[PDB]
Formats: sequence, C-alpha cells, structure tokens
Amino acid sequence: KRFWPLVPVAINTVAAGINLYKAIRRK
Repeated sequence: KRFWPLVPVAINTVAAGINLYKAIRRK
C-alpha cells in the first residue's frame, strides 16, 4: 500500500514468536 516499512517482512519477526513454542519444544 505505497511504501512498505515492515508490512511484507512482518512474517520474519512476528512468525518467529508464533513458531517459537514448537521450535524450543522440538529442536
């Protein structure tokens, strides 16, 4: 939507949080 600060990359820092439980529970 015209100039994307961290909209398309939000899944790089926000995804880590959601995929942290299984990550730290199945490394």
